[PDB]
Amino acid sequence: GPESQLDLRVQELIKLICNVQAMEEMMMEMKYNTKKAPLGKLTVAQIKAGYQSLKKIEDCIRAGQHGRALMEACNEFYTRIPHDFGLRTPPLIRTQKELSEKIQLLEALGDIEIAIKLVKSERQGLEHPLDQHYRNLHCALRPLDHESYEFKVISQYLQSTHAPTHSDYTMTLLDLFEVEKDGEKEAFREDLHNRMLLWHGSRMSNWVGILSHGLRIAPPEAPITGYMFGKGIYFADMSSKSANYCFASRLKNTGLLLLSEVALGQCNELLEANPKAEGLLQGKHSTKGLGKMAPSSAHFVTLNGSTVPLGPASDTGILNPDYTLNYNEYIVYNPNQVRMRYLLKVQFNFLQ
Ligand SMILES: Cc1cnc2c(C(N)=O)cnn2c1
Repeated sequence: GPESQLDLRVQELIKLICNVQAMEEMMMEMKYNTKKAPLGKLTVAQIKAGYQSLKKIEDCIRAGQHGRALMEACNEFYTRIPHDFGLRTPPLIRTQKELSEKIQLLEALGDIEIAIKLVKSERQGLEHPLDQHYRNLHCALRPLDHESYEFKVISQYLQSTHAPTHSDYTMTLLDLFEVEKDGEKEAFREDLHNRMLLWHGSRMSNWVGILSHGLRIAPPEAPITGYMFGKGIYFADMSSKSANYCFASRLKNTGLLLLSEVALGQCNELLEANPKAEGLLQGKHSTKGLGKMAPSSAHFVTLNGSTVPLGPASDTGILNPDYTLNYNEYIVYNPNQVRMRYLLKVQFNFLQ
């Protein structure tokens, strides 16, 4: 392992997603106790044990019992997923958006198990450390030139589809990558129509697992009430909406944005959220959450056979009589409907 073989720009990206150091920092930011059970000793069974105990928590909330029923359930959860609340007594998990908070945590943790496994497999042979990680990812990362028409589309995709309601930060595209996870091309539903290039943002610790294992669905033991539109793979057409799931801070103001070709097909359109949306798909190939703002049909350029909704995100006239989501929510429930294509290294410009 002498001189690295990878592109210098790829080397920068490899070190970034493969930093076990910040992985602890973000888990500690989520209040996870790295001391009581370090990330290095994280079994998938522990996470499947965590999911089950979250389901026992939804079983309490649905039954409405807030006594010991919930107090025992939450503690049992915390024992498998050690937390750190210090002074205050640990909190009771009571809401759909508190449930989603922990399913977010268990996902990020599972994507870290994948990660540390890949960094621990580096032995010490004839390859440079960074090159060994890349090979283990079994996914290709071609860096694109800033003057590429691909780059021209992405920057105009990035900023022109930045929602006006996420004004507390501007976004700036530091580099752009061509993604091809091995086998993904070989199974993408080429048949399905409505082929679109959709956003997915995720925390920094998750990208090794995402570039290696794709974007899986939720395990069966997960609480069903936790997922907004059901156990699927969520996307958005607005760059800022997916960039919010990057969870960049004013101090760690860099992130990664996953533009992937999503085979949506015929959409089931919904206004109010509903987790049991997978049961009511009935031949439709995806669920679409209907918002007020979205890129207008008059700016839909095509890139490698996929529709890229540019232009300013005009209004859509959507309004629910009975909550109306502001922005559109796409959900595909099988990975064959998703092929990753472009990854974006994005710097966040927060405003005070
Ligand atoms: C319910 C839900 C979950 N995740 C996302 C993302 C993302 N992960 O980038 C975008 N919209 N969205 C919506």
